[PDB]
Amino acid sequence: EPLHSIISSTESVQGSTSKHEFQAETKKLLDIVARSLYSEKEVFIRELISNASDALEKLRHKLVSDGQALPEMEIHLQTNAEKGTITIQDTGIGMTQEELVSFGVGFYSAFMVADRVEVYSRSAAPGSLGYQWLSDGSGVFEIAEASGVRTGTKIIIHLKSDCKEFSSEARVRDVVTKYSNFVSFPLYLNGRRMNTLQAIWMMDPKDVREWQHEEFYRYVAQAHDKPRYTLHYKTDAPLNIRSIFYVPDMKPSVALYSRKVLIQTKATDILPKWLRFIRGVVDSEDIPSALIRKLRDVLQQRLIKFFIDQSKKDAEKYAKFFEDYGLFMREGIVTATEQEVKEDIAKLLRYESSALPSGQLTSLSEYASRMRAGTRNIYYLCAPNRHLAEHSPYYEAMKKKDTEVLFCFEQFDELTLLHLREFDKKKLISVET
Ligand SMILES: COc1c(C)cnc(Cn2ncc3c(Cl)nc(N)nc32)c1C
Repeated sequence: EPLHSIISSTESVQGSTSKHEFQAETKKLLDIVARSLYSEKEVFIRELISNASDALEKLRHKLVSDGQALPEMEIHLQTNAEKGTITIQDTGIGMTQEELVSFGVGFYSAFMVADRVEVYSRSAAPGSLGYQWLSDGSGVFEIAEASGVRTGTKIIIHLKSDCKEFSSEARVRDVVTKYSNFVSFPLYLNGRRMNTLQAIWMMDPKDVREWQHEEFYRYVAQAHDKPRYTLHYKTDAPLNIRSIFYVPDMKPSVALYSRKVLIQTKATDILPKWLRFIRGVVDSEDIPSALIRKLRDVLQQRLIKFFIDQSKKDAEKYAKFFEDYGLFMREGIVTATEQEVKEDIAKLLRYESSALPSGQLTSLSEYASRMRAGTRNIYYLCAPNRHLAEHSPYYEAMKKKDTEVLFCFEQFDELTLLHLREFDKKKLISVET
């Protein structure tokens, strides 16, 4: 029995509770978050845990800053069938009386599942008093000074009668592992440790190394191979982004987190569909799917840039990459409405050339460089193979021309090139006609 629990009845109230009413605002806010805010109730577990994390962080930040030693920082959950209750305690930083009397709105999600909510909290500030807070969700809550309150916050939820399911250990376990696996602080359920995965996307890219990226890749992609490509991308400049993107070793989606808290599974709009082969995670604080598209554009540009930069530091690895995933790139080009989205994506295309040795590939932009004068012509020919292409007469005029011609060997490459009628300021025309 390595049983580890901190949740116990140590709290007592000596005086009477003072009765308060929420302000005309908060009654609506509490009402709403219960009534319409969350699509499925279970997420209350998700919110409270998140709160429990934040508090803990704020404690750890304080102590470490003052050079003080660290106490046990933990999050504990307790289910009870006989009492029909679910409990969540964190020792983190607490709440002063002021804070209790008058993070966000996550807490109030608890009233999606509760007849009444009973809370005990203490601030980590020296010589702080503990307090009890009681609510029916009415508009009436109660505050009293409590004894036997541990530093941090203890929330006791008396589930309403159709929500006794969250009094079951198994159920709550499932919810926890679903949304809360990557919590930053040790999390216990009924005395047992329940979490172990590290939110490596939050780390400094220079601290994350291979074995970790490999583990995480296998987890998020549910795969047994390795990522051939890894992009660890962080920004505050446009929006808040902590992301990791993987390209699988094997030939043929992204999870949406916020603050290490699972928002969505198998999300389809974070990345453009032509990038649906990408695996990994995107974490952002700019979250509630009508307008998530800022992120989509930012990530599309960042990923295109990434691959373009991959083609330079390594030539043949990117050649195999284009061989195995060129499908999605052509598809993306033909799909995109605006022209230069087409062209951005077209910067990833690799084709053989009349100039280069048979077996080597070239991008379009490289093609722009070689041409001397005569802007407004890009020359291409599609044929069964390189040898066949070389013979063809129409090129022959080109061969004594001094102008390079690209070589395609599949109709989908030529169709792609025909759709993308123009690259940069130069037209893509076929040497025959
Ligand atoms: C019942 O009291 C409240 C009310 C009235 C509003 N919001 C919350 C959530 N909340 N707010 C601060 C805070 C801290 Cl420091 N730790 C933890 N775990 N939870 C927190 C509570 C607990």
